[PDB]
Amino acid sequence: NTIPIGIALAQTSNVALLGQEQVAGAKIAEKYFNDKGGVNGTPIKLIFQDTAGDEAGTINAFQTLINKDKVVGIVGPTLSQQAFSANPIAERAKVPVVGPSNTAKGIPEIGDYVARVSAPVSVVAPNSVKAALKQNPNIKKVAVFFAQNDAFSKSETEIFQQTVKDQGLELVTVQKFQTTDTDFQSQATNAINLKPDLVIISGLAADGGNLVRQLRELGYQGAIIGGNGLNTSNVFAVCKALCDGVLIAQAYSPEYTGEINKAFRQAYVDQYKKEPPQFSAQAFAAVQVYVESLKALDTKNKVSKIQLPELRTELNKQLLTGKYNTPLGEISFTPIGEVVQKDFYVAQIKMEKDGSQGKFTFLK
Ligand SMILES: CC[C@H](C)C(=O)C(=O)O
Ligand SMILES: [Mg+2]
Repeated sequence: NTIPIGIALAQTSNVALLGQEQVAGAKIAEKYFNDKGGVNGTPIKLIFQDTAGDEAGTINAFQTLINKDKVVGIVGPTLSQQAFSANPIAERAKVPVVGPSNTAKGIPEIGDYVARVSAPVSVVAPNSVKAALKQNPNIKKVAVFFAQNDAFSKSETEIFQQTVKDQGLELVTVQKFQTTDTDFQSQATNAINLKPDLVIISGLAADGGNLVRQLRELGYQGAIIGGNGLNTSNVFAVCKALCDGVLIAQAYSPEYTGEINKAFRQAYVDQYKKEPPQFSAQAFAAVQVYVESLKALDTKNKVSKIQLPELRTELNKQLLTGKYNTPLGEISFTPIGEVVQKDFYVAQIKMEKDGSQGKFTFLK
């Protein structure tokens, strides 16, 4: 007998360029927590249902997890674009959802059953602009690009644009693209003709990486910031050596000295031979929230004796009150499910000259 927790992430489609890291983090959490006895001796069982890359797939995944798999709660989905469409299904059904990577404005406000462990664009993104200005105090002109079909990208670009304004910089253009585009020659050239000193990109991984590469090919030599959708080594394959120097804000640091991070990092590094990415740590934290909440609930109200609808409602109520020492640091929730998290960072892509290997270097 086990306690089923649903994992609804993009395991297929180009969105899996981000989802792959989350699956890895979730599996690490499953072993970590089950090795400690699961929920007071009862193991958890992660049940994975692929959302693919769109809203319909996420709705189907959620409905399958809720109705067929009988899960006590869901971790997911990968994208805010998917969450805005699918989370209301879980809200209506009174099934908790914890978002591992949904950073758009308005996610926790979807309802009383929606929380997130992923710090939002408003708190994460401005730091990368400040980092760019530290490395080059003479930045004056900024070109901004965003994916106009993606909810997160639209939310993120608004924060980047406001930050540019607040730092006293000139916004020379805002260019739009679609996440499904591969060619950005017209937008890139339009921007390059305005002689920007800094370029900011809000997109996802494949699109973001292709845009970075094309900007460099077209002769752009200035600074580049990528938003959260570019925050994966899976962009290295796409831009290769031309990824070098891209700044991306982080809501996680491998070097964070919390005991559970040391354990998580060690487990990740031993397996994957590189530092754990943000998305992996955030997915781990989402699973942790469920395990620790299930433990606290079970101690007060033995879960094996609670029928599923009440179990879900009590689990939701419990998780919102909890304090968690996670790889992300000490986190908690506001009464509407917003994450409370103190520390943020900025990392910079460092490519080896041959372009076949790279890493994220954290700025001090
Ligand atoms: C995977 C992270 C994703 C791009 C995000 O931040 C969001 O959709 O809100
Ligand atoms: Mg909420």
